[PDB]
Amino acid sequence: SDPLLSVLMWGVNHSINELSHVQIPVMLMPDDFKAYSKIKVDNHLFNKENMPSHFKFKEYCPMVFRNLRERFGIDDQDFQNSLTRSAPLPNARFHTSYDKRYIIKTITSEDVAEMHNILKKYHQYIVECHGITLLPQFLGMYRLNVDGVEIYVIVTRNVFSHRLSVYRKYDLKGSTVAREASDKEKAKELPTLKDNDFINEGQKIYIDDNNKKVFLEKLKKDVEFLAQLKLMDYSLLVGIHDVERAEQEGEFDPNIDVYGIKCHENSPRKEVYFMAIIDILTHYDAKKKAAHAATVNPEQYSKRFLDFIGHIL
Amino acid sequence: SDPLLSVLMWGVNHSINELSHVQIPVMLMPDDFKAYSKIKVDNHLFNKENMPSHFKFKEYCPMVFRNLRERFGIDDQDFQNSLTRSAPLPNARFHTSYDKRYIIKTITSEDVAEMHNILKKYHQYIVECHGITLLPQFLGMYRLNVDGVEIYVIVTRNVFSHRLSVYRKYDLKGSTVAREASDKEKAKELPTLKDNDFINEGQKIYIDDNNKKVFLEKLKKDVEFLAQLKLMDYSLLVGIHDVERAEQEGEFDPNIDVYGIKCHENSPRKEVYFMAIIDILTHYDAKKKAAHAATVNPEQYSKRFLDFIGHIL
Ligand SMILES: Nc1ncnc2c1ncn2[C@@H]1O[C@H](COP(=O)(O)OP(=O)(O)NP(=O)(O)O)[C@@H](O)[C@H]1O
Ligand SMILES: Nc1ncnc2c1ncn2[C@@H]1O[C@H](COP(=O)(O)OP(=O)(O)NP(=O)(O)O)[C@@H](O)[C@H]1O
Ligand SMILES: [Mn+2]
Ligand SMILES: [Mn+2]
Ligand SMILES: [Mn+2]
Ligand SMILES: [Mn+2]
Repeated sequence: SDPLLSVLMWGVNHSINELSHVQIPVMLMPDDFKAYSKIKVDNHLFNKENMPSHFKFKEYCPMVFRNLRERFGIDDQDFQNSLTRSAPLPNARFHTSYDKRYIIKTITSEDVAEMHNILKKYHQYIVECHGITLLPQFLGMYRLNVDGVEIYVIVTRNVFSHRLSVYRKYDLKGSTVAREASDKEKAKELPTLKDNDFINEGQKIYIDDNNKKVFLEKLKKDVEFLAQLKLMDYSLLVGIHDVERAEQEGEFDPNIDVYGIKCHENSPRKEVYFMAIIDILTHYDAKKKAAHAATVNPEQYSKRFLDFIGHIL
Repeated sequence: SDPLLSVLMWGVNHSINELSHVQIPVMLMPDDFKAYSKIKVDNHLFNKENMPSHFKFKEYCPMVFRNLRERFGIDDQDFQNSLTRSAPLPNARFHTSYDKRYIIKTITSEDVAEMHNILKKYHQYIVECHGITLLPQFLGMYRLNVDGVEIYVIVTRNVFSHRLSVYRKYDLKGSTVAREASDKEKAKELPTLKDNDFINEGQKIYIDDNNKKVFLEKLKKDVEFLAQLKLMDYSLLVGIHDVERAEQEGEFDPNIDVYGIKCHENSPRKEVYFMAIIDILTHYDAKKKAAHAATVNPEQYSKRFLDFIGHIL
């Protein structure tokens, strides 16, 4: 029904099948970070029901993202199934894989240029921390062309659980400038609440001391890495699963819901938290271009961010 | 090892997989005979070991050939396996599928234009006779491009058995002009003998009266159809399996070895014959172009052919 979506599914399927025939070495070479594969399909008076008649599909750095998927505990055949067995659902357009494991976000060519710019350092950071990080997990990046329409997509891991539902959702930046959800926003079903809502509504996260220390430790290293790359406008995405409210209408596989953290035993309510960094691809200069056409530097953003999060936990 | 061969395997695999998702109706529409699918692949700094980095694959009239394959008793998944599980072996270049079921012949763009010209009438002839014919069975036609090299291929059914070996092979035209294998030819392992060899060496085909009548009946209708289309230079390909000689170093599946005919009970030797028409795509005018650059019309060729074959049986 959405032809760009069908091209995406077809393309991911194609990409994973091609890779299944490649010998995967333990290491990446420098050219792997400059690599791509392009397919251009032209059907004349054929197969009109399933696909657009004319489309292109490009995959950036196939070997790097295959390496990353395995590092993030993701098997290629599973990834293929999640994205192609049934269509992704809509919810920058966002889609969620049918099994809720992956997020598919539509991005700009500028974002793509920035992903390329950091991809090597990102990969090496992922190696150093053995894949244990709150950073977005970049799993695939593609360019889709359907009859004059060109779009770029990136695939990442869902911060939230593929099983346990989230009834409350926050997007935190820790800005000295006031951030708040608008009144039209709060009227949404699962609204994206922000820094002021959290500060004002006295939201508490009830996790024990060991879980808190571990989390903030990860968070520190991740955010420094981001600062170092002059990246900003990223958030801590926080999801709360209410085990009680879920029974009205509660444990997780930590190898799938990798961001889950159980509340401690004295929590007023049975809760599971899902917390991770999102939206890192805006470079300082790219934010300035959107502030010109339509104090707050990378390092400051970094400090404000860690201050706020250290406070809210 | 042969990059054109790898593209062919990759392309057939791709084509059959795409078709597996198409709804196949009982009928073909006129546009199906003008249809094609094209794929162009560009790999930059990727997948260098398995495929050329730049290639194109085109399939002519995918729906027609899918229809023909089923009419000829061939399942698409089996066809795919036969052509892609292991490489075709060489033997106009000819290859044989690894399981000896199919012949893959390299043809000219002129041949391709002629196949398109007759494809509708051919299909309708195949419908009328319910697939019971000595004509070549056209199963797929493709264009391959690998770095400046463009080639066209047609896939047909092997005349000979996929199991039982052939120790003697004839190529008969029935020309009033003398046809003979040369002395350098007879020195080949499995030589392609011709009209004079057969007449001179008193070769006999020992088949009973019912088998002979049925065969010549089919042959008559097939050759008239060919004459009608002004086609010529085609042969009766005759293969002889010696059951005795085969035991030194004998029955067949008639649903796979569709051209097999057992000898009668009084045959001097246990023999199985494999006989069918081959090489039909030379149009009268196309033969004249190769007679100019480097009596014998279509109807005469037709008469000479049926006279000779009626004589040899
Ligand atoms: N990895 C993820 N898992 C689950 N939900 C996500 C994820 N990424 C984004 N979302 C949801 O999508 C919303 C917007 O994500 P984001 O990537 O910040 O979009 P954006 O268009 O870049 N917004 P902006 O901050 O204006 O640039 C978030 O608040 C989440 O509700
Ligand atoms: N369908 C088939 N099954 C088995 N063997 C075949 C088949 N088609 C061709 N061959 C073999 O390949 C040889 C040449 O086939 P043919 O298609 O006549 O080639 P060609 O290059 O068109 N020859 P020409 O007659 O000079 O145009 C035959 O004599 C057979 O030995
Ligand atoms: Mn954001
Ligand atoms: Mn953003
Ligand atoms: Mn011939
Ligand atoms: Mn020929």
